[PDB]
Amino acid sequence: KIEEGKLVIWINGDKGYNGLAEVGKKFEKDTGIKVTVEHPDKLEEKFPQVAATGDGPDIIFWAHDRFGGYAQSGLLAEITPAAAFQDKLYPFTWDAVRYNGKLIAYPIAVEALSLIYNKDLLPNPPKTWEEIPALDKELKAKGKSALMFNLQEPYFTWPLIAADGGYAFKYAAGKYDIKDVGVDNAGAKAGLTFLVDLIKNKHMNADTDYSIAEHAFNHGETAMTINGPWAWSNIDTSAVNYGVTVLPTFKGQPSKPFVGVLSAGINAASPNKELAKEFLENYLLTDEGLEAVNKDKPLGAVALKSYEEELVKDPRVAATMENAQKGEIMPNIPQMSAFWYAVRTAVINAASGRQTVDAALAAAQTNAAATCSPELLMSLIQTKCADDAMTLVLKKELVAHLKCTITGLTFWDPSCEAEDRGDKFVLRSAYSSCGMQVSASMISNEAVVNILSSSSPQRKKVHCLNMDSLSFQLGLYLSPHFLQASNTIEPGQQSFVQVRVSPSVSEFLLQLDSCHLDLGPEGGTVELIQGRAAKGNCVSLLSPSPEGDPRFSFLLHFYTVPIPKTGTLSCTVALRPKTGSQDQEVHRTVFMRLNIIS
Ligand SMILES: OC[C@H]1O[C@H](O[C@H]2[C@H](O)[C@@H](O)[C@@H](O)O[C@@H]2CO)[C@H](O)[C@@H](O)[C@@H]1O
Repeated sequence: KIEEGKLVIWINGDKGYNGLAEVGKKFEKDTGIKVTVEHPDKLEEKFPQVAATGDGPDIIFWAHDRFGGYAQSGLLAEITPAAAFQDKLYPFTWDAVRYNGKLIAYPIAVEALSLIYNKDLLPNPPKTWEEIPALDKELKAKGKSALMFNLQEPYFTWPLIAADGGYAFKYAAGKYDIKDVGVDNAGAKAGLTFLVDLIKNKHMNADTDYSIAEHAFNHGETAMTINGPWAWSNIDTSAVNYGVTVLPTFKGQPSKPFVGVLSAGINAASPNKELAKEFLENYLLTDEGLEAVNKDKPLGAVALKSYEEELVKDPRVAATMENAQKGEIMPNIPQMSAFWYAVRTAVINAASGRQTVDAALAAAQTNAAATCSPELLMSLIQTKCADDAMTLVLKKELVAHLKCTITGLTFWDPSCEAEDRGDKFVLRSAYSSCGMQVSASMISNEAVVNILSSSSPQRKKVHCLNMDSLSFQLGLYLSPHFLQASNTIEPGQQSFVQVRVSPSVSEFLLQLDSCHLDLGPEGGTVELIQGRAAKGNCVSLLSPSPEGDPRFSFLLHFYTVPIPKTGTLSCTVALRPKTGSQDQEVHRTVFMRLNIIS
C-alpha cells in the first residue's frame, strides 16, 4: 500500500506542480521529508479506483466537488485544523470542503472561469454573448475567430447554461435535493441552444478541445477564450497582450460559472496524515508557499486571507472574483460525478449534432439523478536468532487462515529464497550473507514477501543481536555495592558478581542461564547457578543494576587446605529483546580468572 515515511502528491497537469514541488523542497530542508509531486491523467477518476485498494497518494489536489463523493465512500480522512488556523482562511472556502459536518480537505484557491481576450486584436471585448456572431464575422474576413474554448468539458459550457437559470441541483431545507435536477429547464435549453447555434452558424467548431483552444489563443488564431487562472502562465510564455474581464452576459443575465475551490484532501489509508497536515498547514498554506505555486502557475484567488488581500490588487484576480461572485459554488454532494458525466454527454451530443438540444438535455436530467489481509501475514513471520545465523520461519497452518498464496519469500538478496519443508517455510542466512546489514550492534535485514493477490512486495524488518559487537566483562564485589577489586576472592566471605556489557544494551533483557566456578584439576567444579535459578543454599540471586546488568551472590566454602590458588568464573548470559520473542534470544558465555586466598 502507500509507502510509509514519504508524502506523495497528485495534482492536475495544468496546475503548477513545479511551484508545488519547490514548496516540498523547502519542506525537505527543514524536516528531511521528501515530497513527490506527480500529475497523472484522470487523477480525479483514478484516485477512487486505487485508493479503495489502499494504494494512492498521501495528498490529492482537486476541486472540492469531487471530495464529497470520495468522503461518502470513505476515501478521505477528516482534517483537524485549529480554530486559529481556520480563521486565516475565508469562511466560504471551509464551507466547500465541509461534508457531513466534517472537514475532509484543506481549501487552497478559489477557481472561476473568466473571459480572456487578445488586447492587440480586440482592445474592448464584447459585453454580451449575443454579439459574438457579429464579432466572429468581422474577424473571419481577417482569417481569425472571435472565441475558442474547450467544448469537451461541460465546466466551460456551464457558465452559458446557468446564465438563464440552468442549475445542477436546487438547494432547499439546507440540503441539495437530488431528485430535483435543473438540466432540462428552459434556462439550460436556452444556453445550450445558443452554443449549438454558434456551431451551426460556423462561429465555433464542435470538436474544439482544451489544448486546441489554448494553442489557438496563444498563437493569435482567436481573439477570445474562456479559461481559468492556471492558463495565464502559458499566455505569458507567449507574447500575447491580453486581459481578463467578466464573462459576457446572456439574455441580459450574467454568466454563472461553477466555482471550484482547489482543495487538498488526505488519503484515508495514508499513514503519514500527521506529515500531510504539518506540510499543508505550516508550509503550503502561507504567504510564501502560495506565492511559490503562483509563480509556476497562477492560482488566482487564494483561500488564505493575508495573501489574498495582495492578490486582489491584481486586475486578473479581481476579474476571477467578479466571475465567482456572479457564479455559484459547486455542490460537493457525491451525485456530482453523475451530473458532470451526464452533462458532458449532452453538450457533446447536442454540439456534435447527434441529438437535438431538447433530446440531449432531457436525457442528461435522467442520468444525473441516477481477502488476503497481508498485514496479518507479516505478523506470522518468526525471526530465529542463532549464534552465527538468522532464520525466518512461517507456519503453513497460520497462512491457511489468511487465505493467501505466497509467491515468494526472500531477504534483500533475491538469491536467498525460502525453502518449503511442507509444514512451514524456512529461510536461513548467515549473518555475513544474503545482504545482511551490520550496524548499531544489530544485524538487520528485511523479509520480502510476494503474494499472488498484490503485485507489490511486502517488506518486514527483521533484526538479530550481534554479540561480537558487544563486550562482556565479569565484575566481582566484596559487598553489595560497587567496588574496584574483582580479581581476588576469599573463602568464607560473601562474594558478589555483576555482568557488565558495553555498549550497555538497555533494550535487551539479560538473564543468567548457567554459572560455574572451575577450580581446575584436583579442585573440581562447583555449580553456582543452573537452569536459570540459583543452585544450593550457598548461592542466591540478587536484583539487577539500574543498568540492565544482572547480579547474583555466592558463598564459597572449602573444607581442606591447600585452597585452589586460581579459579575461573564461567557464566552463560541470555540476551532477548524487550520487544522480541524468545526466538530472538541469544546466548553467550563469559569467562574470568580470579585469585583465591585466605
Ligand atoms: O468538466 C467537468 C469537470 O469540471 C471540474 O473540473 C475542472 C476543475 O474544477 C478545474 O480546476 C480544472 O482542473 O478544470 C477542470 C475541467 O477539466 C470538476 O471539478 C470535475 O469534477 C468535473 O469532472
